[PDB]
Amino acid sequence: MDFLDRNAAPLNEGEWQRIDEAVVSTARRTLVARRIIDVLGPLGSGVYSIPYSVFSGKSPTGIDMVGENEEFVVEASRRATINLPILYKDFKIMWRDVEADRHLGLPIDVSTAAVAGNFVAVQEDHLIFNGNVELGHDG
Amino acid sequence: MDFLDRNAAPLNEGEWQRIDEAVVSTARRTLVARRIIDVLGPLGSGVYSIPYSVFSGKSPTGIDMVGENEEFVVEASRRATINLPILYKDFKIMWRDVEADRHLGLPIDVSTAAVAGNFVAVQEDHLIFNGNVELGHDG
Repeated sequence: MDFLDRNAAPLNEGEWQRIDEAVVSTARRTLVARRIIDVLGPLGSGVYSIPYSVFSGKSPTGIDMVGENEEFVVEASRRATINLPILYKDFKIMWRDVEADRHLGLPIDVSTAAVAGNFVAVQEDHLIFNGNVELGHDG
Repeated sequence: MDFLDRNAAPLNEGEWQRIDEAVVSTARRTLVARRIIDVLGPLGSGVYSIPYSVFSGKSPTGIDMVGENEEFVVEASRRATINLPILYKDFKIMWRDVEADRHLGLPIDVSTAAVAGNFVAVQEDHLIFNGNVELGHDG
């Protein structure tokens, strides 16, 4: 997959492996929802929307010695589809900190990346507990 | 030379060359005396005192087809002597600065050495023009 420029950024892959770790270790800290609600997928970037059933109603169960009536089918009280927004935040590794790594040995301040990861996770929770009005989600 | 310790010190030759050049250049800016007065020698460390002739006398010059007469010798009115004082000043280079230059390449604060060079050059001029009482050097 090509929409993330893993080779175009100046950062060596050791620094990538520190930045992803500095995201994941604050996602796991910050998220509540994934402790309550099971994850489905992940599905990849392409899955723009998902259809889902809503069994809001109750309807009778059959009981028969013969087993013949067919009224006793479960409905789906509605059927719906929901669109997956992008959650995102931008963090800004300033250029001379790279040279400070290159020559002064003092490694990059990835805490910007950690704070971005936290802001993303907090938006994920905020969306899940309180659906965004503009997107018309519900939480 | 032996007395000049340049091997137990931590500093590289690439530091020494900078420090000495900063001293020399600060002297050559600062001094007046080495303009009006010529350098004799230098003689090395080990000369504590110098014998020197005083002429201080007016006498004719020989002018003849064969120059029989020997009246015309230059006479040392007195063959006096003088002792060479040390002028010095001392300065510190912090261990932090050394270890910084030895890992991070941040150059030594040789402005200390320049300030010492300036102060000794000022004392050289003060000795030469004003003399000194305690040494007994007439200026």
